[PDB]
Amino acid sequence: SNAMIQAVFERAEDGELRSAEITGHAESGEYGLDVVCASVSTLAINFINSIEKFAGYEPILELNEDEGGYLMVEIPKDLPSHQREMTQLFFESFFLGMANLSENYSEFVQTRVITE
Amino acid sequence: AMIQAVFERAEDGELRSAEITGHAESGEYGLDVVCASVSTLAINFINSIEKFAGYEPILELNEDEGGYLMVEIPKDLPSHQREMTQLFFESFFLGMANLSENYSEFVQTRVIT
Ligand code: NA
Repeated sequence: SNAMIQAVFERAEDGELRSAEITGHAESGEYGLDVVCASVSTLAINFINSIEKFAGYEPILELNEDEGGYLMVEIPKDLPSHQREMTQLFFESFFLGMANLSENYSEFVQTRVITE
Repeated sequence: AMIQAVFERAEDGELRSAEITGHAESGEYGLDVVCASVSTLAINFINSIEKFAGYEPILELNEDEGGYLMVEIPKDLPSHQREMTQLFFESFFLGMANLSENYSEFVQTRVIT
């Protein structure tokens, strides 16, 4: 079956992380889900906030809390090297966080990588 | 659930440690959502250092009486590991600072310098 929270990370053939699409993480009540949603949301929001503060640009974003939550973050093409490298560092940390949530709370979150 | 976070900065601005108290479950109950957010930031910080920077930070964990976590960076880090550590640590601080704004009734974040 499919978990409530779905997280797909897109990687280029050279390993560069291009985007993350997360669904199902909007705030939705009890026995287990709320705390996992909070953890996913914290990682996702801090990822974006860290890019904006430290890398110094705004990524491409699509958001909606409506049908259980939707977040798509996409890295602009042709970023200068320092922005690329900081973004990749944070993106790898975000992926690790989600991968570890999917390992330890596997009935709530699934995390996958796709190629570009 | 009064969560207190204190981050230590050296004279040049480098982050050296964070100490967090009050984030233990429970609960159950509104507060555990805030605790889970704080724990996620702390644990991902630690895991990121270990995976990407290639060393173990110094860590003290006590689950008792509201919970206690202290993470400290080794003093003599080679330059490759030092810079990467700082980006992760700044991100960790930003997350906690933003949590303290969004959940200002439950989380307080400070810096000691
Ligand atoms: Na590339």
